Amino acid sequence: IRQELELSVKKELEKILTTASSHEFEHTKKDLDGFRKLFHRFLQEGKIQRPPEDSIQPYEKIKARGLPDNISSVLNKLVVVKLNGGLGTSMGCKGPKSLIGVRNENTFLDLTVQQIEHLNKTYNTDVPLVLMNSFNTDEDTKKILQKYNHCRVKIYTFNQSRYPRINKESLLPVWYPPGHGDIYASFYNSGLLDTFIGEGKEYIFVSNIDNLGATVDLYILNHLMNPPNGKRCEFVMEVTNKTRADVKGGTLTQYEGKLRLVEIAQVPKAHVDEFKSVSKFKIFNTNNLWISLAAVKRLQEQNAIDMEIIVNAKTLDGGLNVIQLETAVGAAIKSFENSLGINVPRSRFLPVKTTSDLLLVMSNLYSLNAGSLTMSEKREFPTVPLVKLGSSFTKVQDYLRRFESIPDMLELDHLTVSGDVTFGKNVSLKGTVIIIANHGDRIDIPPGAVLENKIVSGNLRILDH
Amino acid sequence: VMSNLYSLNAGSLTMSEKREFPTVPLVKLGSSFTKVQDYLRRFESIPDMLELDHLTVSGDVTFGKNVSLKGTVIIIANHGDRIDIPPGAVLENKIVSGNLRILDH
Amino acid sequence: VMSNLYSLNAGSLTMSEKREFPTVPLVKLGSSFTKVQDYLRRFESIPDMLELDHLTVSGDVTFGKNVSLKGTVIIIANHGDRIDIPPGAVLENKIVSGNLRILDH
Amino acid sequence: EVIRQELELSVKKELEKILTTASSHEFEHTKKDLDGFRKLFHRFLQEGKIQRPPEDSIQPYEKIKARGLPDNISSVLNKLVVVKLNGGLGTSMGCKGPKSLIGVRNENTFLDLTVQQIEHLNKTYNTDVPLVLMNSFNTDEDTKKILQKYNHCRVKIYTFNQSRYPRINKESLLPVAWYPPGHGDIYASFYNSGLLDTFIGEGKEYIFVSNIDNLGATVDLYILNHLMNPPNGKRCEFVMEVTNKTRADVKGGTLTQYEGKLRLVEIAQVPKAHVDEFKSVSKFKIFNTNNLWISLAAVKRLQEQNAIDMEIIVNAKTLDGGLNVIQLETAVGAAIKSFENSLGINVPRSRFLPVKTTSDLLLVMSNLYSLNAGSLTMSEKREFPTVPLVKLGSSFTKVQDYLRRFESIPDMLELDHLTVSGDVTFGKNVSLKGTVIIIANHGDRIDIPPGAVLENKIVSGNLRILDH
Amino acid sequence: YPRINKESYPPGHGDIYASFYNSGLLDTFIGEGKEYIFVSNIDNLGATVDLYILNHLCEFVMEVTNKTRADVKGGTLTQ
Repeated sequence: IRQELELSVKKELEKILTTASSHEFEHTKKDLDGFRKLFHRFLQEGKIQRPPEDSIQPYEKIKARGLPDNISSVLNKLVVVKLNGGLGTSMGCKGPKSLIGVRNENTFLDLTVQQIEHLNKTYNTDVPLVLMNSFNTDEDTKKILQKYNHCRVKIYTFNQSRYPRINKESLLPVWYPPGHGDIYASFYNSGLLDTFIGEGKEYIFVSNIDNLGATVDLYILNHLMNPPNGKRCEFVMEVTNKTRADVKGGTLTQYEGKLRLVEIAQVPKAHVDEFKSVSKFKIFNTNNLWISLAAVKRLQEQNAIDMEIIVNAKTLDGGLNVIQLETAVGAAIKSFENSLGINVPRSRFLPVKTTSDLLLVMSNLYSLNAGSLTMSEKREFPTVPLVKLGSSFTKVQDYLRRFESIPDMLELDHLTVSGDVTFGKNVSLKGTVIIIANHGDRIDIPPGAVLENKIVSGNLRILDH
Repeated sequence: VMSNLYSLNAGSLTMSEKREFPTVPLVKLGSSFTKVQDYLRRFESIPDMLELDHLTVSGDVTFGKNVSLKGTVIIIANHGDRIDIPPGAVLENKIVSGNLRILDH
Repeated sequence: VMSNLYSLNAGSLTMSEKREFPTVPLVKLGSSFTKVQDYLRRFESIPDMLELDHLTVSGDVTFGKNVSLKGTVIIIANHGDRIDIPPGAVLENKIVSGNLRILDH
Repeated sequence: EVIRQELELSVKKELEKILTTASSHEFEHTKKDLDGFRKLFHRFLQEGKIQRPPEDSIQPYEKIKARGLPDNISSVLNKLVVVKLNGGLGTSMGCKGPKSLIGVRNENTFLDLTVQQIEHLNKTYNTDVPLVLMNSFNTDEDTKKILQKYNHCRVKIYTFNQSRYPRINKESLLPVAWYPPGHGDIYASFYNSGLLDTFIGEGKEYIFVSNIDNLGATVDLYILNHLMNPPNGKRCEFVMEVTNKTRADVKGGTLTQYEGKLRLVEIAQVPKAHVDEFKSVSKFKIFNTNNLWISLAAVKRLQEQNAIDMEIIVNAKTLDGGLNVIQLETAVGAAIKSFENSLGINVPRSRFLPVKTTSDLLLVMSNLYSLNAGSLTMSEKREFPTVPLVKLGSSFTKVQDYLRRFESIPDMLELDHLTVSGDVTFGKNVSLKGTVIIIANHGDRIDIPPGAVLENKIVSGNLRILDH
Repeated sequence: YPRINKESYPPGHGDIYASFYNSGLLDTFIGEGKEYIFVSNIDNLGATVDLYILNHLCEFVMEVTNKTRADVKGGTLTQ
């Protein structure tokens, strides 16, 4: 009854494979039996660990001298991979998320190739750029790439797998992309892996296009491609402290020799409260990572890269309760040897997840400097101001319409607006600002208004002629 | 007559340039603006004019510092309610209706 | 200061456990809350705040017994308006706004 | 032991400084008063679970009525004294003077009725029962003026004054304006008014201590027949009508058996945690009516000993511009623990119908009850036995308001619920049936139109009516 | 102190060295052995006695704290 009601479900994928695309046939069974070799792993499935004050170094101690001298020439040994599998329908946009207007109006993609173009065109180098796109976002990114020829950046795409949706009640498949842990199998399988080690590289730098702080940092790179004394490095993990902001995720703790990614989903009912402070785990997953290429080829030839089957449930919308088997990228520091990440200023982690983060980023809070943006002084204190824009502000095209200009912020500390609220040009939000319209009513804030520490409420309408 | 629509020079005041069109701006103010001491209190700084064509205010209204008015600006707040206009607001050819009170910190 | 955000230990008081992040979470209370007499009219039953982040109340707002406030909590009643929070209600990151009259018997 | 003998005699020397300012003749009972305080205070300094009451000590009334009626003659009434407790102003209802003088029906006042009763007795029994009122400095001169009108009437009528104690200070623990120490001050002030010795020597033996709220409290021949000529011999002494608990009167007083005899227990002397078991879970179906039958003989015996044991009821109260002030009062019923051979009898709710709010008045002046020569009783053709429940909002609280909101007190035989809130008016001949909720929001009015039949409806809105 | 009009109340908290000597209780305290005076405010509920500050007990000490967005103006100690 354990593998006996699995052998009947392996016969069902043979009823599907038969419906192949004649040519598109060798890449389908590659997936399906990677999914089967995962379904097997699905049905089966300390504490002793104390993470060391040794491995997880501070950013400040590596930033202190510091800069490489020759030549470099250390850049020609790194490949920049960015994950581009996310649709942007939570912002309310058709197709890829990296296709969303982030500033002026450089999209999410543009702001990286702009970072890279700046790099090659100031260091004589040629750092390539690899996007990992799912089956939702590959159609639509390829089209939108013709506009980067004659940009000094070599761009390559590749596809994640396409696994079947499995029923929580039925356990019978009728399509989804296996998280981002799929990187390794589909990177090796693309052919790009053997290409880059093959042209002199040895290090990958995986990040998300969501994370706008996720820049190519040198002082970290100097710690890899030509390290400080000792062997290594096979796999670095950028890691931040915890804000109240993101309470849950899981942390990097030292489990019997090597360091592990440890999830909340993984831990027994008895210790769900022990994780997340008392902050003996001031440790958080950036999802910024460097990697040894040479190492990935050795370990994905052995299949020595075992990862935890992250199980997602969901019935949405008018279907039935279904499970997706997924794996994570950090879920594999336990499988790389001598593997040790670092603590990183939040400075380097500003993911743009909702329309509220757009306002934050695309305002005079950040200065843009050829792709990369950072918190331009003067700005009194280093704290990132809180923004809670309404439900009347989610869908991007709405958000854009509500703001006839993206207003002054450099001295705001908190803003929350809800209801049909709508702004003028050259508005100034200083301090704490609360603008609330209740169901029906409307507040249009007039052009040039300077709301300093103030509570705007009631219904005020402004027409033209 | 105390806007920047006139300038003062040794006792007499006359309608300075730049006021590009000879027009005298027509200004109706509400019954809530009649007592001078009330009128002073409601305008936390006399507002910018110069480009002003028509200005008509009735109802409990308040202006903040550095309000700039230009064109025709109609502000009406019905019986009972108040309209506070935010420091720095710049109104060109608008009707304001409804009601907000802005409250501190 | 008289919330469960502090602990009374030998007269002198101190931020208690397990306030995860040792940051004093600022609050901000309406015009109708400034008078110590009206401050105890409105509460008597100082709320739960071990997991408060930001609390802001304005208007005619009164509280029940044993209210939990958790995160960002905004309570706004406009002029001519009142909001009475039910005893024991838990507010976690919520915007409460309008008109709640909780009359008795 | 050290500071307490000193902060008692600080108040001893303190109330000496008050006395010296006493009018020449107000000295007598005013010297005796603050000596009663000295007593209460010295008791205030000093300060189970064994509680659970037997099935033989609280008797169901139905058993007793089926005994039943004293045959002779009876004229067993010339052994009885009716004390009504009058102390208590009607400001809670929003009125001048004594609650005892509010218009209850037709329109007789609260007193108008209990003399109306005590009259119907004597008249149909060729006897003479005395009615004795116990009022205080608040309620006194103002009721004595109005007694003029009960002449030509067949009831001898007596008053006396409850004592009058100084409000102590919460912080200070020091006197200061004055207050009546709660109804429990009946024994000390009865004895001392002399009426107690006056009566005992006229051959009376029992007081029937009730309330002038309680329209339900009526003199009952059957409970009488059990006190004079009491079965088997015994021959007690204290008998305290008691009723069944509704959720309505949850947090009230209950008898238990503490160490031999019965005892009262108010929610106040209850250990913090055990409050949850007390009064629900029930478990204690028994609740205090405050209708008491007591032996004169025994009061005399016990007062001259200082034996009547009542717990101290401590009252914070600070109204209006005044500071925070303890006000020590005693209960009537708490006396039981000190009397002999005590027993509670369990009574129809019918006998406990106290009128404490304007909502109550509505009910009791309806077509729901019937006024039958001084006593009133709920009546057929009201077919379902229960009493209807009525909330009238803060718009109806002051008596004058209430009377002016109703052009005519409406039809209510078939009403189960009624809850009205805020600005509402009723026309003449309204008829309410079942569950009628009428609710109007801050600053709206509802005029309910004359002739209206609201049968089982929620009514919201803003509607005023107008004229010629 | 006397209130003069600008055409033609206390003396603040500063007046304490002048009215500590005023009561004379100044020469009272030093004669019994006392060497230090911990002056705080009554508003400040954090204003407790620190035995780690008494271990560094100079002629005059002022407790200080970094500026926050919260407290816009105030005194700043420079040399």
